[PDB]
Amino acid sequence: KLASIDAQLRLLVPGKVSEDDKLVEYDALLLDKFLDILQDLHGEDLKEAVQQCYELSAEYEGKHDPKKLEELGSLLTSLDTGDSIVIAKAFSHMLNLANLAEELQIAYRRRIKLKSGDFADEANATTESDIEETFKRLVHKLNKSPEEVFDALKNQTVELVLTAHPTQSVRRSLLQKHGRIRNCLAQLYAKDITPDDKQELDEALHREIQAAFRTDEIRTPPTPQDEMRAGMSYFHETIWKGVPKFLRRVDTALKNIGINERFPYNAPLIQFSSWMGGDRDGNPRVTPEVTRDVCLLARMMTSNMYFSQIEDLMIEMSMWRCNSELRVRAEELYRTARKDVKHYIEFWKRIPPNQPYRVILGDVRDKLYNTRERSRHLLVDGKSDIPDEAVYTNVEQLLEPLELCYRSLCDCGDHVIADGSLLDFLRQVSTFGLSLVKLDIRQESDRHTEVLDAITQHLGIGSYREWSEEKRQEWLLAELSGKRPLIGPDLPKTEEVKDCLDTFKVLAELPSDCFGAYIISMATSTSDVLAVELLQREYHIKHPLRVVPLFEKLADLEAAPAAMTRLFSMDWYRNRIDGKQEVMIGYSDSGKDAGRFSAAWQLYKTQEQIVKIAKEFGVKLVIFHGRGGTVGRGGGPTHLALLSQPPDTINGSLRVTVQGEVIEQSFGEEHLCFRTLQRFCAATLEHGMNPPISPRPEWRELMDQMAVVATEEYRSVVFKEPRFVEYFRLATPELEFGRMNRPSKGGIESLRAIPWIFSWTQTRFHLPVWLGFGAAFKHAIQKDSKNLQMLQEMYKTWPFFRVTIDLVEMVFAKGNPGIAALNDKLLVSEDLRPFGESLRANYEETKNYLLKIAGHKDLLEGDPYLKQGIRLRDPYITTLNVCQAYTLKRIRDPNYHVTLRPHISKEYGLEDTLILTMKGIAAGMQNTG
Amino acid sequence: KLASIDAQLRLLVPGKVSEDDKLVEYDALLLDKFLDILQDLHGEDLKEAVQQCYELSAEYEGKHDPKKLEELGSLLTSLDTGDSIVIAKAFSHMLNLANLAEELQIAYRRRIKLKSGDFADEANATTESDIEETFKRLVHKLNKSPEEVFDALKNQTVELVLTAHPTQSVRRSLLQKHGRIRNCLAQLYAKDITPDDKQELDEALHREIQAAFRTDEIRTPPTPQDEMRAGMSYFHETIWKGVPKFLRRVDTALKNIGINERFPYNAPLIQFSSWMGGDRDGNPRVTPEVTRDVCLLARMMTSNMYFSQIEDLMIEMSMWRCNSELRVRAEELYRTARKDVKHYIEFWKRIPPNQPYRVILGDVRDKLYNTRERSRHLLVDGKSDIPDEAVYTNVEQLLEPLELCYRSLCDCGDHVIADGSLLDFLRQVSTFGLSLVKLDIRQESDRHTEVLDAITQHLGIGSYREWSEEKRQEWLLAELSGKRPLIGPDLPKTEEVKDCLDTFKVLAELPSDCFGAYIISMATSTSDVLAVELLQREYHIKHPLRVVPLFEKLADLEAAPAAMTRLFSMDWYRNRIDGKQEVMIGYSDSGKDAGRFSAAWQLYKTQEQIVKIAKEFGVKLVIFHGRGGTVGRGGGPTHLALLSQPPDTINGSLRVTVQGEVIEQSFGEEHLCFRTLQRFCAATLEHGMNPPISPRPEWRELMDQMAVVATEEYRSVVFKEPRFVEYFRLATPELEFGRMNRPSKGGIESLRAIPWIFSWTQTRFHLPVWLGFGAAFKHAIQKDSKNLQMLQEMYKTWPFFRVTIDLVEMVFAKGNPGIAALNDKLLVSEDLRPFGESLRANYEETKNYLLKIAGHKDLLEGDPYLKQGIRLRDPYITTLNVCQAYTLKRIRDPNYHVTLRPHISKEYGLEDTLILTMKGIAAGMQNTG
Repeated sequence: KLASIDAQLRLLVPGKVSEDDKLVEYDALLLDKFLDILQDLHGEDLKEAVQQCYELSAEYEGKHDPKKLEELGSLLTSLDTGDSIVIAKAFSHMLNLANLAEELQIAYRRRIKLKSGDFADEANATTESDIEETFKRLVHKLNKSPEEVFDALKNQTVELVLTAHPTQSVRRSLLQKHGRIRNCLAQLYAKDITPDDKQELDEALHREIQAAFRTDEIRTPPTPQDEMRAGMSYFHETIWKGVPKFLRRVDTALKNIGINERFPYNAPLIQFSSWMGGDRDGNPRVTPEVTRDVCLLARMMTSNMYFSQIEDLMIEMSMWRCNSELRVRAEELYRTARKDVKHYIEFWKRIPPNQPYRVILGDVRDKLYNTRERSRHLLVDGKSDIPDEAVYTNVEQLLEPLELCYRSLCDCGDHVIADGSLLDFLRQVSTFGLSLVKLDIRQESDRHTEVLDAITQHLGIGSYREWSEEKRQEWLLAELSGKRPLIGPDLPKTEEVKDCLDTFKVLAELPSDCFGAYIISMATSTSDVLAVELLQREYHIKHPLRVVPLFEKLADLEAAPAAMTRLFSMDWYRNRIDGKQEVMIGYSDSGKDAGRFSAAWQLYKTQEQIVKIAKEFGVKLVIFHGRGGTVGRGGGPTHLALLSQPPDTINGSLRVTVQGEVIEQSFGEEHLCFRTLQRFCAATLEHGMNPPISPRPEWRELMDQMAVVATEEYRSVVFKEPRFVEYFRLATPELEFGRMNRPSKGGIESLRAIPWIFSWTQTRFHLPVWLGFGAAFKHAIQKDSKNLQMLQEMYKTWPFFRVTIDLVEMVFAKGNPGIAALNDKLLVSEDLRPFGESLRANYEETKNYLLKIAGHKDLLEGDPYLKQGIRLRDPYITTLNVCQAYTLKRIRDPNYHVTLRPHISKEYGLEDTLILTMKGIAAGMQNTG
Repeated sequence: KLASIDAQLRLLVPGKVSEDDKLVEYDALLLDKFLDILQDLHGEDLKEAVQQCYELSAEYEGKHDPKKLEELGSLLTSLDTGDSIVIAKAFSHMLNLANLAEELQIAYRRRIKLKSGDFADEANATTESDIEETFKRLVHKLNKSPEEVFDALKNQTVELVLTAHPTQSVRRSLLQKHGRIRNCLAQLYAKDITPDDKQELDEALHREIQAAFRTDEIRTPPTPQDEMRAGMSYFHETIWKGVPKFLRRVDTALKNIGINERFPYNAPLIQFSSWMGGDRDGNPRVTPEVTRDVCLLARMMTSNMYFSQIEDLMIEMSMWRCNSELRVRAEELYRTARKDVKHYIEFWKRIPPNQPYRVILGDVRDKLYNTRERSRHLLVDGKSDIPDEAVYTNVEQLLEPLELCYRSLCDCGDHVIADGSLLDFLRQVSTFGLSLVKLDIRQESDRHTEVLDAITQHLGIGSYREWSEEKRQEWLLAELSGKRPLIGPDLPKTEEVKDCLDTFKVLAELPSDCFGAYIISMATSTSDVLAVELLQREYHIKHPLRVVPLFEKLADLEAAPAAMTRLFSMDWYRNRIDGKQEVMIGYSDSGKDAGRFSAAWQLYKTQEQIVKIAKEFGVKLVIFHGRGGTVGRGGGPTHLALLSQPPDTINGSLRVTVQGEVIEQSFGEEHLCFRTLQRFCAATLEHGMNPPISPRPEWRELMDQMAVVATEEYRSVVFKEPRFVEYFRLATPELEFGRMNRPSKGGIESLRAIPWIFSWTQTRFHLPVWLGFGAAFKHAIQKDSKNLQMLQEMYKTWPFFRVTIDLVEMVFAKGNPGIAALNDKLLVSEDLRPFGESLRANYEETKNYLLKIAGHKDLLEGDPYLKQGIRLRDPYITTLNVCQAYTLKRIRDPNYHVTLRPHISKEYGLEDTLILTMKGIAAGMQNTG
C-alpha cells in the first residue's frame, strides 16, 4: 500500500500540513512505484530486502536507536557483490527521485503575502523579495526614483560561472528522464484529472522511473570534453528559455513602477561562464587540446541552438508589411538566391520575396548552419574549408539582421509583435553571444614561475625562481616593454613547461569571445600577475585575458592588499587594465588553511581592504566568488548571502561560482531556474544602493579575538597532531576517492579543497565546516559571559554573521555522529579511536554553542521546509553510509569475512559498489562547505 | 470595459451559468482585446465604427427589430472601400476568435456522470459513450465477451477522407497563431495564476490576436499543390500525435474490461485519405502533374515527420542492454559506419556500439532523410540520383528495425519502456505509412466514355458512345481479356482525352501506397465501372485502384442495384475485386436532384438494397459517405448519425468524408481531435453488434408517400419554375462566387452541389436543406391527423429520422429570413419579389412543422450548448451579411450612389470586400447541407 508508505514517511517529518505541502505524498508515490519496478526487474525477494533496508533506516532516523543501525549493518554486510550493487543502485536512484520531488515542492510552495521587511525574509524562498518588490523597496524606502533604479539595472552585470560536478556529471539523456518523471508527478496532482488520464499518467510515471533506473552502465573515466558537454545540458533544459522569461518579468516590473519601456534587449545583464576544460590547476588531463575542443564545442552548441529555433521564428514571421531598409535587403538576398533544395526540415524551397522577414531570417539560418558545421569540422577533421564570410565571427553580425527585423516591424505599426519571440531571440543572442559560456583558464602561480625560470636560465641571465620579488618585478617590467621576443626555438621545455606555453598558443589562436579570465591559483604576489601578463604579451594575444589572482591561504590574503597596491601603482599595469580589476577569493580554500570561521572573517576584511584600495586608485573592482561561501548555497539563502556582502563589494558587477553539486537545484526545474536568475539580479541591484550595516567596533574586536582562537584549534588538530593524517585516511574514504578519480593530493596542505570537504561529508561528520567555531565560541563566552548576548545580537542583527552561522547549522542538520562512530569502529585502529571520540565531543560542544547563539533548541528550527527536505532524504543516505562502511572494510581488510546470503536478485565487484555509494551519498548531501 | 462587453454578450444568450460555462467570458475578453488592437492599428474612430456595427447587430439579434438592420445598413453603405475592407476583416477575424473560444469551451465542458442509456445521449458530446463505455455496453447489454469485442476492434478499419475547404484553405502559419491564441486564453483561466503571469499572458494574448489579424495579404488563386499542403496542416497540429494518444486510451479501456494486452500496434484501425489533387471532377486545373506533385508532397511530409521526431527517440533510447539479434545488427551497422560529420542537429558524430538502439535508429534516420530528399528532388528537379536501397519504398522496411528495437527491449526485461514512445512511433508508422494520406482519384463517367469513343472510332469499329449498355459490356469484357493493347501511338486525342489518359499514366508510374480508390462521378451503369477497369488494364497498372461508382441522381440510385448485381455476376469482375467492393453516395448531390428529404430516404433504402445484394454474392461492401450527410456534422451529432445507419452497412469498415469546412472543429483543438477519433472508432464498433431498430412498415409507407410529395415540391420550384434560375442569380451571390473561384456550373442541374449549398447559406436562407420537407409534413398531416403522432414517434424512436430532423433544425437555427428579405429588396427586381416572398412563407411553414414534429417550441431546445454557440456568432455574421448585400448592389448596379463618409481609418476595392464577406460568412456558418 501507498498509505502504509505515506505513514512511515509522515512519522519522519511532523509538521503542519496545509494543501500546498505534498512533499511526503510525492515521496511515497515515487517509492511505491519504484518498489513495483524492483519487484519486476529483480524479484520479490530483492524488493523485500530494499524495503527492509529502508524501513530499518527510517526507524533509525526516527528514534536513533543504535540497534537499528546494527541490524541494517547485518543485513547489508551479508549481501554478495551482485545484490550489493542492486541495493546501492536502488538507494541512489531513490535519492534522485526524492530530489526531483523536493524541487516540485519548492516550485509550488505558496509565497508569504505580508513580508515583515526584516533582512531575514531574504533567506527563504517563500519570503524573499522578487524583482518588483526589490524595485519598490528601493523607490519607497531608499528614495530612489524609478529612473535611477532603471538606470542602475541597465548598467548591472551578473556573471555565473559553472564548475564541474565534483563526483558525477549527469548525462543529457538521464537529465531528460528526470525532467519527465518530475512532470508526470506534477500532472498527477493537476486540478480536475480524469480517471483515465490518471491511470495513463501513472503508467507513464512508472515507465520513466524504470527508464532512468536502467540507464546505469558502469570502465573509463569521462573525458574532459564529455564532462563539459554533460555540464552544458542545463542550457537546453532550462536556462536557454529561462533568460528571456526572466527579462520579460523585468519588463513587467518596470512597467509596474512607472517605467514605460522594456529593459533594452542588449543590456548585458546576465552572462554565463565556465571552468570546464579551462581549469588545469593540479590537473594535467586539461591540455591545450582539451581547451581548444571545449571552445569549439561551446561555439558549435550555441550556433546549433539558434539554428534549431530559427525555423519556428521563420514560421511566425509570415508578415508581408516591411520598411524600405528591409525590403531592399530582402530583394538583394532574393536575387542572389539558390534555385534548389535546401536539406532543412521547414523551408526547403526558395523563399518568395513577399515573405520578406523569412528571406532575411533564411539567410541567418544558412549562416548559423555554416557556423555550426565549421566548428564541427574543426573538432572532428582538425580544420575546415568553410570561409569566414559564410559564418558569424562576431555577435554583431548575428544581431544586425534581427535588429533590422525588429525596426521594420516597429516602423510598420507592429511593435507589439516585435516584442514577442523576436525580442526573446534578441535577448538570447545578447546573453549567450556566439559562445554561450565564456571559458576561464586557471593555472597555478608556480607553473608560471617554472616557465619563466626555464627562460631566464636558457638566456643565461640567472634563475627567475631564485630572484627576490623586487628583482622579479624589475625584470618583468623591463620585458613587458621589451623590443624582442623572449622565446627562441631551442628553449628547453619539460612537458609541464610545454603544456603551459601551448595553452597561451591556444589563447592566441582562438577568438577572444571564447574566453573570460586567466585565474592564477595560489597567487601571492604582484609578480605572479605580471608573469602571466608577460606570457600573453610574448604570444602577441590580440585581446589578452584579464589576469585575476586567487589568494588562498590566510597569509596570502594578508599580503593581498600590498600586492594589489603595487600593481595599481605601476603605469604599465594601470594602462593595461584600463580602470578594471577582478580578484578571486576561495572560501573552501581559505577554510582548509585556517578553519572556516577565520576564513570567513578574514575574507570579509580583505574584501573591505581591497575595495578601498581600488577606490583610491580609481579602479573598478570585481570580486569573483569561488566555491564554499554562503553565496554558493543556492535557493533563498543565496539571496541574503548576497545582500550580506561588505559595502561596495558588488558595485554593479557580480561574479559567482555555481558549484556543480548545486546546478541541479538551481537550474533543473524551470521555476527554480527563473527564481535563481531573479535573486542574483535583485540582490546585486539592491546591494549597491542598500548595503548591510557595518559592524560595531566591539563586534570586529570580538571577531578578531575569536579568529585567533579558531585558527589555533583548527590548525592544532589538522596540522600539528602527528597522527591526524593517519586517522583521516582510516575514518574517511579519502584514499579511495583518489584511486577512482581530477587528481586529489605533503599532507592536508597539499590535499585539494574538494577532496577535503568531500571526504568528511561522506562520513556525515563535516569536520572541515565546523572545526574551530567551538573554541571560538567557548573562549569568547568564558572570557566574558556578556559575549553570549553580544553574539546573539550579531546573529539577529548582522547579516554576515547570520548567514555564516546558518550555513554551519544546515551542515550540522546533514550530520550524524553515529555514522562517524560506526566508521571509527569498523575502520580505525584501536589506538586512534580516542582521537575520533574526542572529535565527536568537539562536534557536540560546537553544535550546542551554535544552537545557543542562534537561539534554537533544535537544528534548523528557523527553517522547517529545509529541515523537512533533509530529513526525508536521510534514510536513503544512511543506507548508503552503512553499505559504504562495510564495503570499505571488505576492500581494506583481507581478514574480514562474513557469511553471505544466497544471491537474492533475479532478472529477465566491491569497487563498483563503493563508487555507487560514494556518488549517491554525494547526491544526497549536495553542498556543504 | 470588459464587464460592459460581457453584459451585451450575456443578453444574447440566457442560460444557467455554472462554473464550466465560460464561453461568454471568453468571447468578451477576446473582443475587448481585439478592439484595443483596432484602436491601435487604425485609430479610435475606426474602433468606434466596429463597435457600433457590433452593437447594432447584437441588438438586432436580441429583439429582431428591422430598424436595427436599417441603421446597420446605413452605417455600412456609407463606408469607402478602404474602411469597408477593414470592417470586413475585423468581423471575419472576430468570427475566427469566437470559433477558437467555442472549441475551448467544448473541450472543457463537464461530462454527464449518469447517462440515461437512450440513443439520444449519443448525439451530444457531454453524454456520448466513450470507447470504454462502448465496450461495457456491448459486454453487459449485448452479451458479447471481452474477447469478442477485442477481436472485432482488431479487424475494424476507420478511414477518414479529407476534402478541400470549399472557400478558404487556412495556411499553416495562421493556424499556428490560432492555436496560440487558444492556449493563451486557456492559460488565463488556469487555477492559481499569479498576477504577473496573468499580466504577461494578457500581453501575449494581445500580441497573438494582432499577429493573426495582420496575416492578411489578399492576386492569384491558390494552386492545387498549395491547397493540398494547407489542407495537410492538421497532421502536424494534432492528428499526428492524436492517433497514438487515442490508441493508448484503447489499451486502457481494454485493460478495464479484462483484456490484458495492448491493442496490436499494427492493426490498421485508423487510416486517413485525401481528395486534394486527386479529385478532377469538373476541374481541369487538377492535371496529371498536380496529382503527381501531391503524391510526392505527401511522401515528403510523411518521411519528414518521422525524421523530425527520430532524434528525440534516439535520445531516450540510451539503454545498453539488448538482445543478440539487435546486437548483431548494430555491430554490422557500426562496422560499415562513416567516420565523419553528419549535418544533423543531434547525433552528428559516429554512434558508439555500446549505444546499440541508437545505432539501429541512426540508420533509420539516414533512410528517412534520403526518402525525404528523393521526393523533394523529384518535385523540384524532375528526378533524382538517389537509389532505391538508400530509401524506404515500403512501409515494412521502416517497421522492421523499430520492431527489432521493441523485441530487444522486451527480451531484456524492459517491456514497459518499449510501450512508451517506441510503441507510439510504431503506431504512427502503421497508421500513416509512407504517405500519411492515400489519394483518391475522381473523374466523371462521361470522360471515360469520351476516351473510349475516341479509341473505338480510331480503330474503325464504331462509336462507344452510341453503343447500348449491353453492347458496351460485351466489348469491354472482350477487351478486358484482350491479347493486344488498345492504344496506338497515333490515336487522335483532344486535350480532355489526353488529360484523362495521362492520369492513368501517373497511376502506373507512382507507388501504389500513394493511392486509394478511383471514384467515378455521375456513375449510372455497369459499363461505367468496367470502362475504368479497362483503362487501368491498358496501362498495365500493377496494383489497379479499386473502382468505386458514385451514384448521384435519384434515377441513378434506383438503377444502382441492377448495376451492382450485373457487375457481381461477371466472372472477370468478381475475380478482379477479390470479395470486396466500395460504393459511394453523395448526400448533397442527391439532394440537389430530388430535395434533401427524399435523398435521405432513398439513400437509406439504396444502402439496404446494396447490402443485401453484396451478401447474396458473398462480397464485402464498404459504403463511402460523401459530403452533406448527418455523419458529416462532426462533434457528438456524428456519433448518433453513425449509429443510425441501416443495419450491416458498416460491418467493420467505415469510410466517411471529413468536409473541409468541418476539419477545424473536428481536429483543430487536441481534445476535440481525440474525441473525433474516439466517436468514429466507438460508433463503428458498436453498430455492427447493435444495429438501430428497423423501421415499422407503416413508417416506410409514410416515408415513401412523403418522398413523392417532397420531390414534387422541390422539383417544381427548382426545375419547373421558369424564373427560378433568374431569381437565384439575383438573390444570392452565386454568380460572383463563380467569377472569383474549382469552376461552379444547363441550369441548376449542371450547377455543382457545393456552389448550390454555399450560395443559399450565404443569404442565411438555406433553401437546399429544407425545401420539400414542408409539403411532405403538411400532406402527411392533412391526409390523416394521426400521422402527426406517427411522425413524433418516429422522431423519438427511429434514430435515422431523429438525426435527419436534427440536422435540418440546426440549419434553421443558422437561418434568418430578414437577411433574405433584405437581399430581395436590394438585389431582386420587383416582379420577382413575390416569388421570394412565397419562398419565405414556405420557410416559415416548413420550420413550424419541423418544430411540431420534434416537440420543440423553439429551435434547438434539445441542444442549448449548440444554440448558444450559434447565437454568439450571429452578430458577427449578420454584420458581414449586411456589408455583403450592399457591396453586391454597388458591384451590380452602376445607378446606385450613396454619400460616403470621410475615410475613417488611419494606420502607422469592392471585389476584395466581397471576397472577405463571403469567406467570413462561410467560416461562421460552417457545415449545413
